[PDB]
Formats: sequence, structure tokens, C-alpha cells
Amino acid sequence: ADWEDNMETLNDNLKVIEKADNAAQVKDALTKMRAAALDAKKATPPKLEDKSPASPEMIDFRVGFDILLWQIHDALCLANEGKVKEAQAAAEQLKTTVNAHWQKYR
Amino acid sequence: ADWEDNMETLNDNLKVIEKADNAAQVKDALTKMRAAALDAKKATPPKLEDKSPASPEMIDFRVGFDILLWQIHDALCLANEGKVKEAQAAAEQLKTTVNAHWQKYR
Amino acid sequence: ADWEDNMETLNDNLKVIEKADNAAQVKDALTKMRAAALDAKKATPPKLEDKSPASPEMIDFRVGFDILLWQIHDALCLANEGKVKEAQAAAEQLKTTVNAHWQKYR
Ligand SMILES: [Mn+2]
Ligand code: NA
Repeated sequence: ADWEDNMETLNDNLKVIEKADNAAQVKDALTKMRAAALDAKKATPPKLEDKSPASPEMIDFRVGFDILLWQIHDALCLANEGKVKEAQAAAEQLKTTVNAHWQKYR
Repeated sequence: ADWEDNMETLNDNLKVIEKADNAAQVKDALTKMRAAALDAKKATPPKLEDKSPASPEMIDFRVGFDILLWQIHDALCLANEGKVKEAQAAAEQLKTTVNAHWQKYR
Repeated sequence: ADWEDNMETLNDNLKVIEKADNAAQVKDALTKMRAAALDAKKATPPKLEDKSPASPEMIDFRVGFDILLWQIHDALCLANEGKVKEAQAAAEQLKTTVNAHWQKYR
């Protein structure tokens, strides 16, 4: 898939967490988010489509997705312990990175 | 360095997990698999030994290994919590991913 | 931060864990270490100043940092369970990896 489909998947699952009721929906949505971030790691953002795949910008893109993946791991650890409200609070932080990375690499 | 030795290690530790009696053997084999996958991250498969290290193929290679690493993390989290049967079942999700990465990139 | 600042962060937090008393300091220092390693993944060590970011040396550099990250996660899990002594023992292995990385890439 392209980078934009993965962006849309992240946003949709973030809203799903925003509306979630129990811990299972949070776990499933954050797992889908992890998968979408791993997939987006293989994509080229539009702003970097004219750049070397070996450029430092591509490296920084991928390592930023690594940082996001580790924050997602933290949120998933919170959700696996049944912490619904804290998983949602942590996901509210994920949003400020997902939308930001969206606004820059657009 | 060598893709084949690490793929071996993966298969052998999968067998060890399947034939394991307690959670400790599962944990140890999963740690060995994690080490082998991290090592294979640096390798170049023969199907791509004629491609550039920044090519999309190499990127997909390394990111598929990251995906395998997160699957191994899930299995290890299961094993640490004492759910041996669910950990083995999750390791049965690892055999298919390992085999696909094998056939496609070997 | 640069490469040197991140390595100094890693060292400082290593000692903090080493002389900590409760689990909270251990988890705080290990979280600092995780952030520092993720940031250093985007760095260019002095011995690789002019090599391409997609060079095999740089790929091995980033994968060594991935190994460090997974060890950091293991220590963080041991500390979150309350096993402070096991966490510090695991962080002793963290010191080995950090110092080897500094001795090879300085
Ligand atoms: Mn974990
Ligand atoms: Na890379």
C-alpha cells in the first residue's frame, strides 16, 4: 500500500480508540496501528518521492516510525493490563505525532 | 552476515518451542530467534545479492524482519506470563511468516 | 542531540540504574536510555562521518542499536515486575553492549 493508506489506517484506529468502551477494542485497534506503522516504514512519503532512498531524510522517516512503534508498544502494554483510560490517554499522545508526521511529510 | 545460518536458527528454535515442556524453554528459544532475526537484518539474501542496499527490496526485507521481531515480542510476552499453550500457538504464527520470508527471499 | 550526547545519556542512566534503590529510578533511567538509543539510531558516528547512510556499516550501526533497544525492553520489563535486582543484573549486560558500541564507533 502507499503511505497515505497507512496514514488513514492509523487515524481510523486512533478514532476507534477514542471511542472504545473496553480493553479489547483498544488492543485490537493498537495492533492494527502497529501493523500500519510497520507497513508505512516501507513507503516513501510524497515530500521525499524525489529524494535518494539512501538520504538522511529517508533514514529519519524510518526511525521516526520506529519511535512511533515503541510508543505504540507502550500503549499496547497499558491496554493489555486492562488500563482502558490510560491506553486512551497514551493514544491521545500518539495522535499528536501521527498528525504532525502527516502535516510535514505530506 | 549469513542469512542461511540465522534462518536455520529460526527453524530449529521453532521446533524447540513446539517440543517444549515449560515456559522457560519457550522463552529461551524465542530469545534465540530474536537474536537470529536481528542478525539476519544485516544480511543480504542471494535473491537480492545483486541489488542496492537502499533499494525498495532491501527496505522491505529489513522491515519484514522488524515485523517478525514484533511477532516474536508478542510470543515472548505470552511466554513470560506463563501461558505456554498460547505462546506455542503464537509461535505457530511465526512458522508461516518465517517460511514465507524463506521461500520468497531464498 | 548528537551521537556523543546520546552515548553520554546512556552511560549516565546506566550508573543511575546501577546505584538505584527502588524500581522507579530504574524504569525512569531505562526509559531515558530507550529514547536516547532511538535518537542515536538517526545519528552518524565519527568513524562513519562520510560513508553513505545506506552503507552496510551504517546498517550494522542501526541494527546494533536495535539490539540495544530489545535488551533495554527486557530490562524494562524486569523492572516493571518489581524485580529490581534482576533489572540491574540485566543492565550490567546493557553496559557491555553500550561500551562495545562506543569502543567500535568512536
Ligand atoms: Mn513488551
Ligand atoms: Na535501514
